[PDB]
Amino acid sequence: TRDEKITYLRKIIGDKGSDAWDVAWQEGVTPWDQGKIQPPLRDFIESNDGKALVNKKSDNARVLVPGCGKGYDAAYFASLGYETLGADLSSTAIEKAKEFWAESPELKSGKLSFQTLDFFKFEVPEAKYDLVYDYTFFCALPPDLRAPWGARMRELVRPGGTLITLVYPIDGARSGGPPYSIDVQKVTDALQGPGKYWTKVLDIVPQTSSPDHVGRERLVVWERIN
Ligand SMILES: Nc1ncnc2c1ncn2[C@@H]1O[C@H](CSCC[C@H](N)C(=O)O)[C@@H](O)[C@H]1O
Ligand SMILES: Cc1cc(C)c(S(=O)(=O)O)c(C)c1
Repeated sequence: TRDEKITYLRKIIGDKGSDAWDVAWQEGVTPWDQGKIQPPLRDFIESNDGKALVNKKSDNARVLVPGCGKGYDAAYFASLGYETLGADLSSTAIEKAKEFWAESPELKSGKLSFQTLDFFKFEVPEAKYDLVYDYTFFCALPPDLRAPWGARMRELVRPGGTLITLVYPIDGARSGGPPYSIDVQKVTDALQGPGKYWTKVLDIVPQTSSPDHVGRERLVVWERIN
């Protein structure tokens, strides 16, 4: 049962820390994997507020998708014409992502790119990213990692760039391990260490949530300011 898979996942993470992730991937305990992007992402992009960003897209607009897993989101942004990097801690995940998207034109062209990278450790390219998409990443991090997460986000997103955060699961007081209950407030506190580094341009309830996501998810768009 999936409740067992979560319980086991919390065990490995308690024992092996961040290394538990590649373990979980190769052992096949991946109860988060949904096979596809979350509908809110597509709807936002196809919406007019989102169309604004994609027409602002420069020739080499770069997208980072941290904790990308099998990389559905990365592959989505690549299909929009963005040079896109999907990065997961787990080389298994990165291998399973290259299989899953093996037939993607963007994988062949290089637009889409999957790499085993530690979000906290890798070398932020000097150009920085025009767009970062965080889904089921922030909520995977133990609470003591949210400030580094926000700190990293500040260096990763070029000024005037965009950070999209599908904030999920908004589950209230639930004290469980991964996935942690989060809310916009917890994201805001991490990102701004009010108004210091980001502008929250857009904070909405998606009209198109997955059914198990309904009432537990908000899409928030953040602009990087100097
Ligand atoms: N420091 C870190 N850097 C990069 N990826 C990490 C990471 N810590 C955990 N992860 C990865 O984030 C994922 C947690 S769940 C995968 C969720 C994925 N975004 C999806 O929509 O399916 C795991 O794949 C885990 O390996
Ligand atoms: C990191 C992580 C882990 C789990 C178990 C889940 S899920 O069970 O709610 O699908 C999600 C969404 C993210």
